Amino acid sequence: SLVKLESSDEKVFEIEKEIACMSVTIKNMIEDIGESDSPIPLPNVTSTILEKVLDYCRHHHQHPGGSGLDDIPPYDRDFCKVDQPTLFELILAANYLDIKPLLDVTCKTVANMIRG
Amino acid sequence: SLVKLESSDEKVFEIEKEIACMSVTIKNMIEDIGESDSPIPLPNVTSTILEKVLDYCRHHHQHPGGSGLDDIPPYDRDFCKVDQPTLFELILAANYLDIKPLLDVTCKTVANMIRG
Repeated sequence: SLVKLESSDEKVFEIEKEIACMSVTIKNMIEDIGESDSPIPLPNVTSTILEKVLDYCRHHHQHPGGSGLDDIPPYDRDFCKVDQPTLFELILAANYLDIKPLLDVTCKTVANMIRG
Repeated sequence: SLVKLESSDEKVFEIEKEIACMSVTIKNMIEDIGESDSPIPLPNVTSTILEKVLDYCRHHHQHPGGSGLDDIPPYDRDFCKVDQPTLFELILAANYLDIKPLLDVTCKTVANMIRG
């Protein structure tokens, strides 16, 4: 079922429990509380950012990837098309949830822009 | 004893073994290899960056902190005084070594500048 993850902006982001397990932080919370359909608020990540965090996690789970070597998918490129403050917010949320794929891709995005 | 950590720029950064344990990546390497005084090169983080990564880790170990709420220490502020490409390099090295204090502080540095 969908675990209900309210943001700091109180927006309920219902996403599959199996997806929320990729986030080390959310996973560990579910483990300490036990298997609960109880909504887990995240008082750090806002609605606009948690939207893209969990939507990337939808992409990553339903389509095994979230990354590309010489194969740049349309979604994943348009995902990285955010303003520089908003980009740092994606870094904050990815470190807060300790999502290794999201954190690495977002840190590589800025790395490609400054080296390219 | 001091574990000898060569950078990508081949510079030997000898730092206490007990400090290198805060880095999840370096710690796990020491565990797989076993307790060895053998020098561990890091072919990702350069000399200038690994200098500050391990020197922050010196500060963090010898002085329990590396962070401040309303108490901003001189070192920790001058540590964050780096150029924007160099700042992204600190993010890369902190994610590469999976050092939670360093990664969080450096991600908070940019967060304070864009919101302030």
